[PDB]
Amino acid sequence: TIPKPTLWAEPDSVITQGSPVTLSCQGSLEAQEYRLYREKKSASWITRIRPELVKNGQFHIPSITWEHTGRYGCQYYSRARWSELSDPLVLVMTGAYPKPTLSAQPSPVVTSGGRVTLQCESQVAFGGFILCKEGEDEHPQCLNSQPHARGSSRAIFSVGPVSPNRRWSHRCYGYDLNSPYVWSSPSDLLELLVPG
Ligand SMILES: [Cl-]
Ligand SMILES: [Cl-]
Repeated sequence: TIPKPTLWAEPDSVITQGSPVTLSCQGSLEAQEYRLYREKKSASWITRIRPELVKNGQFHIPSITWEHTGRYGCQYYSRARWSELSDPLVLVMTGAYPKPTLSAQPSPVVTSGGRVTLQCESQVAFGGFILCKEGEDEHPQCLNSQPHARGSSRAIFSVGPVSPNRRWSHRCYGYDLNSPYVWSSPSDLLELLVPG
């Protein structure tokens, strides 16, 4: 009967090991109190974040560690009841593993409208890879490789129709299936360019 709050992370929900992040819950203007939770990996109960650590629905993490990663949700209290939990915020830590290599075939320079193959490679196998694109006009879109039986050290993605106007800068990350919110250092940025 009371609208569920939202939950966000500042500056981002993808944060390098040791760096700070703040999670913010915001409910109705008449919220009297907030609670924050994180979902347990392989336990049916969830973790209450200690109330001494949530001030005005804010939970500040001075240096993120692997133990902070996972799904968070929050509620607030108003009109004698607690709200349902927010939509989950997934907090991710990067930099736990050496970065993979990212390359384009046939070329990082691609005619407008053409498609291209990107390859993410690693010296040691990962459970899976993700290829993320960020541009001036859109949110991060990550393609996911299909996880394989005993992990893999190479993944192949197809990207584009590339267009001139957009910016097509990609990075790729490796992760292990049993802790999927702990990622490698990102690969070097690979920018696809269109001659025109
Ligand atoms: Cl850590
Ligand atoms: Cl693949």
